[PDB]
Amino acid sequence: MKKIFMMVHELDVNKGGMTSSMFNRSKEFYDADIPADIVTFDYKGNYDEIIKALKKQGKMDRRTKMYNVFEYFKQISNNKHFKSNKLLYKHISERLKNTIEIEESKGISRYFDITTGTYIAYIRKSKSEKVIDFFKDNKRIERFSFIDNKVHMKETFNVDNKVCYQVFYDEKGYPYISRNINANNGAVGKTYVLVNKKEFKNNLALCVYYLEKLIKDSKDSIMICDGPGSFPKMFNTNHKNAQKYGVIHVNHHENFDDTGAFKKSEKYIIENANKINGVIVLTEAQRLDILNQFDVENIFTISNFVKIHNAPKHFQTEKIVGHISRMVPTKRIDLLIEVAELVVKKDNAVKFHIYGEGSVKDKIAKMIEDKNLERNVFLKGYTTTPQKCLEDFKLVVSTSQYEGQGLSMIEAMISKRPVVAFDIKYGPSDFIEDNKNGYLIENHNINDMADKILQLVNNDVLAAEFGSKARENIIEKYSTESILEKWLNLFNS
Amino acid sequence: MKKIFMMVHELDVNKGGMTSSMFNRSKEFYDADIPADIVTFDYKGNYDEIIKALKKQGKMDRRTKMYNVFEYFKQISNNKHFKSNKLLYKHISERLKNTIEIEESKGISRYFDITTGTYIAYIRKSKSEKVIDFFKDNKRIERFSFIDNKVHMKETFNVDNKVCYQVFYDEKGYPYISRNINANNGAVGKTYVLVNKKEFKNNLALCVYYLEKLIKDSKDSIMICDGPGSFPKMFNTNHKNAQKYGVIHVNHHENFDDTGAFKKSEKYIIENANKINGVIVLTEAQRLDILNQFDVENIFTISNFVKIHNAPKHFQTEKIVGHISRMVPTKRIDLLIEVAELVVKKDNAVKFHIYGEGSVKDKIAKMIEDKNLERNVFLKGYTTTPQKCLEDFKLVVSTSQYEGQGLSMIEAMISKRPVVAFDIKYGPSDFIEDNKNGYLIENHNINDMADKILQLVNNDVLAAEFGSKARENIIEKYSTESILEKWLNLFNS
Amino acid sequence: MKKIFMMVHELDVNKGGMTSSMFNRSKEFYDADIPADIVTFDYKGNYDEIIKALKKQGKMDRRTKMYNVFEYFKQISNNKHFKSNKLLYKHISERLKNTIEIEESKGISRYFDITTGTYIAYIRKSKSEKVIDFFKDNKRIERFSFIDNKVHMKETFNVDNKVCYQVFYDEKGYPYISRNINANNGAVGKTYVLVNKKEFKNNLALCVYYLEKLIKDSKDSIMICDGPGSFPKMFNTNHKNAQKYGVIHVNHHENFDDTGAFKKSEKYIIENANKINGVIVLTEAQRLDILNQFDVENIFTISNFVKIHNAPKHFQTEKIVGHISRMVPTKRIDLLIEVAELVVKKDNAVKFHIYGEGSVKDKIAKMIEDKNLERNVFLKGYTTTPQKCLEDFKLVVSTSQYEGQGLSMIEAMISKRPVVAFDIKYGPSDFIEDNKNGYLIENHNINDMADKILQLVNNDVLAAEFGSKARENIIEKYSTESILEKWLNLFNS
Ligand SMILES: O=c1ccn([C@@H]2O[C@H](COP(=O)(O)OP(=O)(O)O)[C@@H](O)[C@H]2O)c(=O)[nH]1
Ligand SMILES: O=c1ccn([C@@H]2O[C@H](COP(=O)(O)OP(=O)(O)O)[C@@H](O)[C@H]2O)c(=O)[nH]1
Ligand SMILES: O=c1ccn([C@@H]2O[C@H](COP(=O)(O)OP(=O)(O)O)[C@@H](O)[C@H]2O)c(=O)[nH]1
Repeated sequence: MKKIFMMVHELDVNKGGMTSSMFNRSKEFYDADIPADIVTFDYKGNYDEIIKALKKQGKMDRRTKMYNVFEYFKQISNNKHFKSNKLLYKHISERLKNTIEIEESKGISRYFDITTGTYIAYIRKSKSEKVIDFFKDNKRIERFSFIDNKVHMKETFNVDNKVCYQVFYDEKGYPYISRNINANNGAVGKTYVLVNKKEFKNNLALCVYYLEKLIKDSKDSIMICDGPGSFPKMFNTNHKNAQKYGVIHVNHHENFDDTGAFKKSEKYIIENANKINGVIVLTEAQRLDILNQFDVENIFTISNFVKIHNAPKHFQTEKIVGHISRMVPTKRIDLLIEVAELVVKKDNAVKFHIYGEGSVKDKIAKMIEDKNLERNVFLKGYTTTPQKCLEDFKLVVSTSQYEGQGLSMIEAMISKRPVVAFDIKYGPSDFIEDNKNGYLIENHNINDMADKILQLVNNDVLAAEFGSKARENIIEKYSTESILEKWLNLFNS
Repeated sequence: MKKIFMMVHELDVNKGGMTSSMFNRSKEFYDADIPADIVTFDYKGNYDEIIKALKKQGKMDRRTKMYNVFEYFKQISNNKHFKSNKLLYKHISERLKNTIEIEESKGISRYFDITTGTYIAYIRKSKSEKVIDFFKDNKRIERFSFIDNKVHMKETFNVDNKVCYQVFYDEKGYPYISRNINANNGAVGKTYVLVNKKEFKNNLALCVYYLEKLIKDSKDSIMICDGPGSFPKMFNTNHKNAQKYGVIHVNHHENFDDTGAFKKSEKYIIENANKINGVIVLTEAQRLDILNQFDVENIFTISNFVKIHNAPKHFQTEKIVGHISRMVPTKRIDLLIEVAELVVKKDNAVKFHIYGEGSVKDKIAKMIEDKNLERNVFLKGYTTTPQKCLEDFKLVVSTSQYEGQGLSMIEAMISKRPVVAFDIKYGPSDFIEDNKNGYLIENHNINDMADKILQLVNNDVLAAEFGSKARENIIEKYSTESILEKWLNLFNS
Repeated sequence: MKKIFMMVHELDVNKGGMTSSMFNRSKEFYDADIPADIVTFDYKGNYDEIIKALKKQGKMDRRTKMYNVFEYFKQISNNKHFKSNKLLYKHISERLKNTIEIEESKGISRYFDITTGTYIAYIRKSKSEKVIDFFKDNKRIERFSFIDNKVHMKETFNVDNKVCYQVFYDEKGYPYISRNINANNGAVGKTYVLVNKKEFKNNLALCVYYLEKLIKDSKDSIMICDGPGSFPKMFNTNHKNAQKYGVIHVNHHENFDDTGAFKKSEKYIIENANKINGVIVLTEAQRLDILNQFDVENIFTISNFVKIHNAPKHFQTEKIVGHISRMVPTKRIDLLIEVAELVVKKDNAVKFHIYGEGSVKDKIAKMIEDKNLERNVFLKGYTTTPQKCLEDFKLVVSTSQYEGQGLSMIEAMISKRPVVAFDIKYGPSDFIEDNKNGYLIENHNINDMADKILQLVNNDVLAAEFGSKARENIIEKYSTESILEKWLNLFNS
């Protein structure tokens, strides 16, 4: 009776392909009678609300549990008291005594001392959530954060109005964990679990202790580490019999670097491959590269499980080119904008839909206006229904520079939509068959990409034939049966 | 029934020609049955004391009222309470409890905690005024400022011992206004009028609201803006029928600049000339310059009203050269010192009297010592009786670089004293007739100025003849009747 | 009936030759029926413990008293109260109320608020001593320092966690002195003697007042200033009849300087020589140099009194080279390490013993490892029995660059151990007779020093003959009778 634990720093709604990956892998293992659950190492007051959201959308399976370090201690504390922390509420109440109130917006109000004139507090009410900012010498010193009129967290601020210390309160209002935050970089330093009256060097120390308490040291206990930052938390555990795996979801080479350097985190995972049960990469291509560059052997290729949903009823006849991604520098949407310009200047009709949000969103938006493509290129924002958006596209495009495998492309192919993409490390090459199910463009060759988009976007028969062969190819190469078989081989060694 | 409101940031005793200008214009309009009053936008605890002073000296007419934004709210607050703010005094009292006192000077005493040794407060008593500086962690945190044993203001200090917040107390000790001060530049940010429980973006916001409440939106209501910084406070009012005028009291070109740049504030006043009832300049010369440089028409020349006092009984026979001015860089007293040196080296007898105070005072004082003119050039300090000092001079001199009109020169001419001055923008050219009532020296030609001073300071008949024709010329050109006529034309349009 | 007062900033255990010098001079004067006592100007909680230590070791004579500025005021305060400062202890007690404790090491524990989670205090217990660090907004604000469960000092900290203010408590727990400390340089600013409710500009001001109160203005009262920094404290006293002497214990030229510059402090002592009773130097050599460089006459040569202890029973036959010094840059142990390398490369047998501690200790330790002399050169750490260590050496060496006289060398010679040293300013030249009782090596000539060490360390007869003539020479030149005679001549003038 095996039981899996998938480590990631945090879970959220706007999240990329790594979380999509974990959720699908969780579903697939639960279907194989192995409970795969997620472990997180961050504080979030509204975690319950988030899980409810992720499960409603169908993104997260209902079966999958989410174990969290703070919640484990909040639980310990909840059960230690019976009466409410009335004292803390009186403490906050007392601070706002002889006060006059000045209104700003709706929820927003500032409180001044009736007798002295001193600025006392700032309160921002928002239905469920409320925030109280207390002041000393006209500078903010603390912030009491509430959810459903109950205090959950307290942050202390420095002279630069930056957090330097946090306190977390249980369901009864009692402090269970408090921790120093480095104001400069925002790094979590000394953690103090108040409930068990024990101190920790930092989150790594705390989470190692957590994992050692959460996971049984059985050979039937499996730790999978998806988050690269989370790796040392798994690596440093005293677990002698428990299985330890590390999954590398990205190109291990340092992004935008010609010096032949590697990503710091990934390098550490790769170097220590032999000291654990195995390091997993998505493409056989990346496996070879890693083996040829490093003196390790424990590297295995296991692709992502593919959710083979049913393909749309009809193909999109209208000239619509799609792109569903995290809006980041490596996805090179700037080059997609430059390709779009070449396309529209040869054919006015074609429309480009760019779903997603991120860092580069504003620069690309500004880039659209200057190039005068406001009527041709639209930033449709983050979707929660990618499958639905895919119906509306004639073809999908990828300007992405670096990739681990590229699920967005796989997803498009599954929903009978051909992909036009730059042949990069790693993934496009693996699933795309140039002039059969899609186009594999030479990396950075924006002019040739633009031409092969015009070719496909005007020929409705090709767009239909390519999209069909694309779905066929994914079902073939990425069979859920064969992928699970690869995992199970590792688990039984 | 017209009523005028003259806007200036503040009123004080040491003040220059702009305040002298406003007071005289106030007297002149009151004599024309139009009440002209002054509006100020700054906090001063002792304002009443200052007005009493200005009215005693005869500088300010007894009829003229001074409306002030803070006093308007202090008034509102005064009337809101009946009992004294005994609580605030107990708050200050309590802070100095188990304290020992150490003496420094007379009024000066420091207070230490008897039980702990902590530095508690610094108190400086001075007959009517008292200041209490409170400390936290051996650093000053607040200053309670008192007048006649009653607290009027409280300042909060940062880590750099700079004011970052102010609170103002009424006649009963209750806080009415509190405001954030930018510690770096000393700029007034968020103003909170505690009495009316309303917040304002800053002093501009607060004063716009004030003016809208103070001034009736009648066509018989007139706003004159003398202070260039005060301009936006007048400009931004919702007043649809009230008349809006801007007076430019200085050379609109940027001081000490060869790039052809303009004074920031003046540029804004000038540019928006057409959007208001009119922008007023003192010289017809400046009017032309402004019209030839900017695309506006609403520029009018109205000189200052001249107080034609009676001229002294006798002329000064003794070799005494005078100068009455704000001691600033534009008045170029450094060049006067260099001229004085040329004069004394040709004639030992001549004495130079330099009344006034300001920025450059110390540098000029140091400059006198090094040039060895300690026995010939004397810095007589600020006078409150310029008319009296003028009796003692044979002639008056002006090294001033930039000028709006130059009243000090006009004043000298009225009191039968010829003026030797650099022909500059703007004013000397207008009233001085070279070799008739004075000398108009080529700007910066210190050698020729020195020569024309020696000429006049040795010839007692010329100094007498010039001074006589000078008084005649001012009575002629600057008739109070004609000036008031110009104003009244604008008001009735 | 003469009475002497020897000024030095502080007394401690690890201390160099200046304190050794003062103690011996104290013993010698007490033997001459003149009580010579030490005056100190620093705060130390454990001073009594230190004196007990110095007197047990026999370093300090039992007769010699140590007058201290803080102790004088602590005494004043002790006698002002009868009941204990129970209030202060309640104040500290109250601060640690609703607190939970977290353990770090043994003594080390941190305290958190049970109701709020705020970090309250840090306590480090150590048998007699205890330190309590209080916090505000997760930053340290104060430190209560205790000895035998009684609070003696309180330090206040800034935002940079640096001391900016100190408070000292008497034997009853009452504050007697409080003072501002410049956080940047650690300089003592405004001193407030709380007991006498009087303020002082700084320690200089306070100590001048102290000395004026401690020392009677009699011609039979003598002030000797050994500490160069302490000089102004003696110089600024209103004493009209009391005798004032300044002793210069070092080379007056600025260390590591080719510009011909002088030590700032020493320069001031030397320049003001004529304004006091006399400036004392140790070598007749330095006297001449000072007289030839400065326009003063009041410079006198008086050597240190030499403690002529009995020489060891037998000479060291084994190849052991010794060095007893403060480990500082001027002692140039880096060159001794370079000499040791030359010696060991010619003779493997020889061992080097380097007693003492200081600045350069770590660099020299690192230097030993790299040169591969870990088996030949050993850093034996600070000794409290130099006489005992001297028995174990065949010869002693000096690489010292700058010196006043160099007692460590004299000490070695007294205990029949020849000295191999660089001929420098000042001292080696005076007592060493090259090729008679030791070797005088040309300064920096490491190769020749190494050769003359090998010569002496292999010839057991020479090492014996030199060491014998060395003891003879010190007894001869540095007779306690003649030295005391020089002092007494100054005192009776
Ligand atoms: O508007 C949306 C909605 C969802 N996703 C999902 O995010 C994943 C992105 O996968 P990819 O392989 O491209 O990796 P990543 O963007 O994390 O680098 C896919 O499953 C998308 O469906 C997205 O990026 N944008
Ligand atoms: O010692 C004194 C006393 C009064 N004033 C008055 O300040 C005004 C200065 O006028 P000016 O035209 O020179 O303009 P400003 O100095 O403000 O630039 C005159 O009315 C002076 O009488 C002065 O400057 N110095
Ligand atoms: O391990 C030890 C023990 C004691 N001392 C003593 O410190 C003095 C140093 O004297 P020196 O003349 O060399 O002057 P300084 O080191 O103060 O410059 C001598 O009396 C030593 O016995 C030392 O330096 N090291």
